[PDB]
Amino acid sequence: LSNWQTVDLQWTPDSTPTPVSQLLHPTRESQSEQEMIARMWVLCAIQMQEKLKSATCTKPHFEKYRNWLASEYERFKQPGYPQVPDSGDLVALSDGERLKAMNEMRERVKDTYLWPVIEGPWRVYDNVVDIVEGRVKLVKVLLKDGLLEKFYDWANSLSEVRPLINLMGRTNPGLRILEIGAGTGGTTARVFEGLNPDAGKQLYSSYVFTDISPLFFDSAKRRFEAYDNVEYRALDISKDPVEQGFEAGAYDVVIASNVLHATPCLVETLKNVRTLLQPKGFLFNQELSPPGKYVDFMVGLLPGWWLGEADGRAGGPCIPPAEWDRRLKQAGFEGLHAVGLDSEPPFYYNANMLARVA
Ligand SMILES: Nc1ncnc2c1ncn2[C@@H]1O[C@H](CSCC[C@H](N)C(=O)O)[C@@H](O)[C@H]1O
Repeated sequence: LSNWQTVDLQWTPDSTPTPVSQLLHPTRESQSEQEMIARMWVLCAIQMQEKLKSATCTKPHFEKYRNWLASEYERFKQPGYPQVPDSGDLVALSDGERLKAMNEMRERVKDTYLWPVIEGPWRVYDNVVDIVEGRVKLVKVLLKDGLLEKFYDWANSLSEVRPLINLMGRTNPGLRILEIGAGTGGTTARVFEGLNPDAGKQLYSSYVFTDISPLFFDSAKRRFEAYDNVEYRALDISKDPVEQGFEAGAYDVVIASNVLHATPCLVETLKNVRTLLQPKGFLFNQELSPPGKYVDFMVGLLPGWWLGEADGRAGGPCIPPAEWDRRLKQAGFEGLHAVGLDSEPPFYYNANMLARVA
């Protein structure tokens, strides 16, 4: 990552490169909670094996998940499973003792920020048959009691991105910002804090909150009721934004957290982001590329997790920064500009990437 260690916005003659470590960095050491998470989803995954095998996988991708999960379960019975070196002892527990351990982990994290990342995998285990047999949707399962929003709050909690946002806003106090696939608003919430440093100071002219799904807009209008000059408009970034009613080149910063990898073709997606940006504009792209399989476990029951092979992403939709750099160059960006991980490698979750229009 040594070529992407500084940020130089070049929006005013004032511009001096700033070390990325002051602008995008981890908020804390996170190995304990990451190993708590890994431990939990490994326990659920073990507990799912017999349930999955007797279940009727009603769609091809449910079969892919069952097959994938069976192969990962074989990895638990080998030494040195990443972040779970005692995975073998978890396989060695009785079914009843494993249920006891899973419920102890839920009880431990109740009323903490870690609640969604422990409860989430439990719910996947607890509903898997109803899900693969087409009686309940995964997303509905994860929506209950606000878990999805709190889950994305957890992921965002690992990255400190407010100094970068603050620098952009102090540099351009009329910042025109658009966020792709803002969803529950986990990243929107951090970004506004960087744009609102003090009462009576708003370092942006306009925040366009977008998602492909307008179903998010009511709750996000509640969540961000305190902020002025926010719009809420649908947008599919896999398709031309101008034809969808957006103005080409009318934005200084485009924000995207863990949405771009959900699109079928990253280069076309990045070209659509570039269409929105002014000639000196920036994409700030927060994107998973952890080495472990917690995200595979959590969202593998969705058909979209199995796209990627026609887009050079056979192993799954998430790619590390070197791959983003490649595809940014193919889309008219200067490759990556700066990158900061939400943890010291190799056990990080999100790469926080800034890319400039070429
Ligand atoms: N093609 C597309 N264009 C725009 N948004 C999309 C999209 N495909 C998926 N999305 C949206 O991207 C989001 C991915 S979930 C990622 C976390 C989210 N930013 C949050 O904080 O809630 C979802 O809300 C999804 O509806």
